[PDB]
Amino acid sequence: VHRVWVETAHTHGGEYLKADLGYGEFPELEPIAKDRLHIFSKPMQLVTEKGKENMIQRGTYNYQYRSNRPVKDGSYLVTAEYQPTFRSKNKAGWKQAGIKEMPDASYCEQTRMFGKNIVNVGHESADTAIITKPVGQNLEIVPLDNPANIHVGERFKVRVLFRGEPLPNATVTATFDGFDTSDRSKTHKTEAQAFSDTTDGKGEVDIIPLRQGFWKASVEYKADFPDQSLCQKQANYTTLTFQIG
Amino acid sequence: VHRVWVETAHTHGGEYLKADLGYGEFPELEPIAKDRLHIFSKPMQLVTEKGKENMIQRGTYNYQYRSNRPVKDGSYLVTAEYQPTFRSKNKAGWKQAGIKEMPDASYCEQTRMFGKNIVNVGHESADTAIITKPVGQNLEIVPLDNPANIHVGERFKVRVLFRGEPLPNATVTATFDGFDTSDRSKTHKTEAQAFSDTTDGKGEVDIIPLRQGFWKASVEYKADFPDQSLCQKQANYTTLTFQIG
Repeated sequence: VHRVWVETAHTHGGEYLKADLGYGEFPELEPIAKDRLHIFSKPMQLVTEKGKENMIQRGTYNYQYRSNRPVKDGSYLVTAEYQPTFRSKNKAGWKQAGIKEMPDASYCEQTRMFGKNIVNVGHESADTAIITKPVGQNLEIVPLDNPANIHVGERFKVRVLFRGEPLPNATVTATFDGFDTSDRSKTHKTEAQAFSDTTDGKGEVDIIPLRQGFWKASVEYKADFPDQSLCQKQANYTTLTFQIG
Repeated sequence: VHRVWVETAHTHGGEYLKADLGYGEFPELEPIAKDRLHIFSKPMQLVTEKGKENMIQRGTYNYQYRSNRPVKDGSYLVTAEYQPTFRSKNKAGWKQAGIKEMPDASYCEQTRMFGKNIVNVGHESADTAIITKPVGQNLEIVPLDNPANIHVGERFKVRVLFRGEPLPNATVTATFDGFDTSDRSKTHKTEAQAFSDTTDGKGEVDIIPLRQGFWKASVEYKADFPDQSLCQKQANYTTLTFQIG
């Protein structure tokens, strides 16, 4: 089970911003496989007050991205996208539903994944103007506060958007690096979550971090593909990474 | 959204085991309303070495139960059941945002709920003979260890059974008393969770508690009703309550 998240090395004001593209099992960065490079055909983007700008894939591994010019103190976003892919799917094999699950009617599903990282370059920077504005991700977690102001046990309010509208009753979960230490040699074991809750009518939910560290929140939404004459289903997996304390 | 859980008072060897059927929103115990009495037509049960025995409904409120005899030191189970109720649902057009809508047709759904509490009577009591054996709940969480042996940040392994068989890929969440405290009655939603994961092929999952206190783990499963000539769907909500630290 491969998922997209974003990681940023701690930067000092006036340096190049370094980010990593998060493709696999969090939090272990892995090189993008040869048979998967077409999926990440567009580079990771840095969002500042000037807007969005692309980043340059350079480093010892092909998941490392750098800003072209250094960054001044502030609170910025780093965004990655799994470009839409298409796959065939059947349905069968449930515990006690029924053996004949619409007996092999195959359908098309479009998979899209997104990742957003809140990066505070200045160690004193906790601004909200940039990080609280949506960047247009089909499924998006928009922070309503800066993580630098959230202590352990406090509430970090985020909003879930699907196709530009708030998504109510959406399950958003959260984990951190070091919570679950079990190997990726047990079949496709997606990591345990240290938090889970559903969004309200405004698409908002308070993440309550019980530990400090590098946190990843995530939400997935499966829906009908807009143009049914091309494809039937659409799956979206979105993550938001941030530092607590 | 009323759910079923079980609470037990701290018990020493030689006194009666006092327990509480919680029907509503964890962790607030409430009296079973007049129109809900038929649902809990059977008393809560105490499970010990000699097996399952009925508890006696004594107390100021109708959710309070007492063991028939004073209990000795050990590790026992207290089980409660929301008996099967039938209702009509039609999904005529409802509730939002991702798929088109509406295969308009009314159907029967059976609802059953279960709660189980691991009660360690007497300090140093951390036995596993009784609490690790299934009791026959249609959807059941069976602990594979005694929670007394589990410290904060460690792994408490449980197994999920549906109709006597392990249930893979089932979502088990976990929260504790005091994790989320607000919202008198506005929308009376389901509260935030401090843990969430999915069961493996053996139906097993490790709960990782980050805080001491009174914990509730929850799992739900919706499937087809066995005899389709009488009813179509079955919804099961199951809870396991335990102390950590």
